[PDB]
This record gives sequence, C-alpha cells and structure tokens, in this order.
Amino acid sequence: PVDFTGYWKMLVNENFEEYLRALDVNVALRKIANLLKPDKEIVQDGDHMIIRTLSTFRNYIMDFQVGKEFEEDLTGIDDRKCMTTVSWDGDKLQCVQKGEKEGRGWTQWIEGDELHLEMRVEGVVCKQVFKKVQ
Ligand SMILES: CC1=C(/C=C/C(C)=C/C=C/C(C)=C/CO)C(C)(C)CCC1
Repeated sequence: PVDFTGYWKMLVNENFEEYLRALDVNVALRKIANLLKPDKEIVQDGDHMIIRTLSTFRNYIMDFQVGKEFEEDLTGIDDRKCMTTVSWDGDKLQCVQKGEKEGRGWTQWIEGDELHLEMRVEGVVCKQVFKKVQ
C-alpha cells in the first residue's frame, strides 16, 4: 500500500466539538480541546504503524499492526477500551473501534500531498486535514 510516515501539521479540523461531545467529554476538557491543533507524527514499516497524535496539552499514541485486532486504551480521550481493527482498503486505512459507542471508527488516507482523516462516532463526522511542512 502507501507510506504514511511523516510529521504532519494540522490545517483543517471540522466538527471536533460535536465528536467530543458524542464521546461524553466534559465541558472543561472540551474547552481546552477546542483550542488545540493536534498534529500527526507517523512512523510506518509495512503493516507496523505508530500514529502519535500530538498536542501541547496531551498526546494520544496508537501502535498497531494493520489487519490485527487489538485492545485499544483510549485514556486521555474518553478513557474507554475498544476492540479495534485497522485494515487496508487499497491505500486507505479503515479503523473500526468496537465498544460502547456505535459507529465509532475512522478512515485515513493521502490525497496528493495532504493527509486526510475522517473520525466517526454515532453518526457524527469530524474532518481533519494535515500537511507536511515543505
Ligand atoms: C480530546 C482530546 C484529544 C483527542 C485525540 C483524538 C480524538 C485522537 C484521534 C486519533 C486518531 C483517530 C489517530 C489515527 O489517526 C487529545 C488526546 C489530542 C488531547 C486531549 C483531548
């Protein structure tokens, strides 16, 4: 497939508040989250991927094998646990996070020189777009 490795800076973040509200994040944390601009630092070797979502407040780290289900600990976000699987769909990554909230997951892909991420939960869609600094 494709190599997502890079330090990607956020350009776009649409509907993040609604996405966090659907995860039951409290108003205090939503307030500070509202002014963050999380970046993505990704290192990949084939199906082995580390995706670090980096902000000045808190980071969220994923470390997984594409195609292999794992127990995802969402401490720092909503502090839930999911049965999560990230899969290749051509050159896109499709993530399903099974657990309390229905329809939770995300899709990540590169379009030209932009990293696109669509995060989903209970019918809410949050759109994020990132670019490396040339
Ligand atoms: C609310 C909240 C945050 C949410 C991070 C999320 C929702 C990351 C999702 C990452 C994905 C889907 C990576 C695969 O690209 C972070 C922890 C930044 C700071 C503390 C507040």
